[PDB]
Amino acid sequence: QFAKPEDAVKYRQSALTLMASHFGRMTPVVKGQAPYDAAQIKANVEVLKTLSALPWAAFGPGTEGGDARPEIWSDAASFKQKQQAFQDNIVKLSAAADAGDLDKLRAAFGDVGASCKACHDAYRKK
Amino acid sequence: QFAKPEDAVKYRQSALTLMASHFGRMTPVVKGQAPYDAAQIKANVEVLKTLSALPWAAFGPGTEGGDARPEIWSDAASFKQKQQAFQDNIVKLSAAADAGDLDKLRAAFGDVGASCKACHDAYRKK
Ligand code: HEC
Ligand code: HEC
Repeated sequence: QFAKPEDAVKYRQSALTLMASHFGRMTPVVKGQAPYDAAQIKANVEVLKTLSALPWAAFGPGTEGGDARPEIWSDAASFKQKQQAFQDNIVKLSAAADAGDLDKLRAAFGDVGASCKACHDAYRKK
Repeated sequence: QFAKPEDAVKYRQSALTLMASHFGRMTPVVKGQAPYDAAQIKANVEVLKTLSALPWAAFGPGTEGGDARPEIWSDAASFKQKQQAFQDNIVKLSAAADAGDLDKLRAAFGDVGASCKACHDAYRKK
């Protein structure tokens, strides 16, 4: 859906910005600094689930640019590992949010965050 | 969820970028220049439905900035008109896509696009 590589870059940066906001806005809740409303978090994690499937299709071959490392493309199966592990941790976060279980939520949130960091460290330019 | 007004600006710009890509990527399909796969479009419109609910919460009071006109805030009921009319046209687009009806899709797509343009003309800075 992208006329030029720059359009893919702009899309994935926006998608990642929006994932990051829907993830990070739960940090006060996980920490107990903001109240836990199970319905609120269930709805937010449903939004995060949708968003977390979006960036990856905008790293199609030849879309080097932005802060993406070239190894995303040359190591395609490994980059796919990291994205798929991140989404299966999103599945676990959805299960926790759907269950309305704050302890399960905290644990799953931490797993997701670790998976963000793992891909970051390997595939985002310094 | 925004520490500073700039964060709300960045969020809504990203959300609008992503809406725009999920809307605009169907233009070749509507025009018949690309094939119509009903399941493909149903799934894409489900993504667009989620995205089209997101920008509005990031124009919270005092978030003047970006290309947003101040009248968004001073005319809150009217800006809410435009966003709500845009979403009820998204509901009609979802119905068309769920029905797998290319004629219904084309008509609903045109209605959505008109609603994008209406808010643009009133509330985006030139
Ligand atoms: C690889 C499988 C990734 C996972 C999982 C996550 N991110 Fe990431 N992110 C990744 C790349 C390769 C890039 C660079 C994209 C580019 O072309 O520039 C990024 C970028 C971000 C950004 C900045 C986006 C921007 O506006 O430029 C943010 C804020 C970000 N990523 C956050 C983030 C979070 C919070 C994640 C888990 C919820 C996460 N990312 C996962 C690669 C990957
Ligand atoms: C008001 C109810 C709007 C509707 C409906 C749509 N858009 Fe819009 N859009 C609106 C504003 C006020 C702004 C400026 C936001 C800011 O603070 O800068 C925008 C911006 C865009 C952008 C640019 C985003 C960016 O990266 O800076 C695009 C590409 C865009 N809008 C497209 C668009 C489309 C395709 C719409 C219908 C599917 C649509 N917008 C609706 C206000 C409103």
